Amino acid sequence: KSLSESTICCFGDSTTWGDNGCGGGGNDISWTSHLGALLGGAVVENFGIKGSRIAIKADRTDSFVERLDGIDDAADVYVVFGGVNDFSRNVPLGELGSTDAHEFYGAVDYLIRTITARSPQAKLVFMTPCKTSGKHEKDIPASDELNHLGLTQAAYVRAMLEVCDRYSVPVIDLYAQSGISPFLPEHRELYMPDGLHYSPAGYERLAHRIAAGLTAVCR
Repeated sequence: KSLSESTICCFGDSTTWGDNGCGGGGNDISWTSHLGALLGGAVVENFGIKGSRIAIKADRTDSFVERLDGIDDAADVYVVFGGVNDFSRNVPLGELGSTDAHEFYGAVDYLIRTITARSPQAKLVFMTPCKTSGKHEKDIPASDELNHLGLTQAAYVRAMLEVCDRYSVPVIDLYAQSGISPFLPEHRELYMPDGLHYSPAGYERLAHRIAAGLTAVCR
């Protein structure tokens, strides 16, 4: 049950699938492709889907809530990394205690309960969604801008942290500490070409930060 002997299921959005900014790239450039070796030989599975919100919304059918039952249930560690699309595509926040999987609070609650039900011995770690400088041609706000509900990304991050706290879930706070900033021009150029996704070099750098984070909370 050490990390080097573990199978790690990475459940995420474009930033797990490996989008390089243009809808291209893919799993072979994602941080998931680097992580196993950084952890001494873990087997890493990529369950990232572009465009996916944590919460259900009527305009799509591929939310994390909807996808969960179809991902591997037999892994040793689950790493859940999402929420930037909930912010950018106006998922209602709700309140702590929600069980509506159309609200962000309720969707995070559903994921933790349901991962635990289907994978009762696995470790579960959430990673807060990374910042973005926005992609307005796709109507995606920057992290510090308001979405159409009048919320910033920080409200979604706080909600995730509060639900994780309820269930004592370890968190790697990539929102606050990924070490790659889309607000810095050199990091846009090298690591985050569209201010939201990652280049191959950006995903390699992110993999190192994620490895350190996982080692810090799992043994």
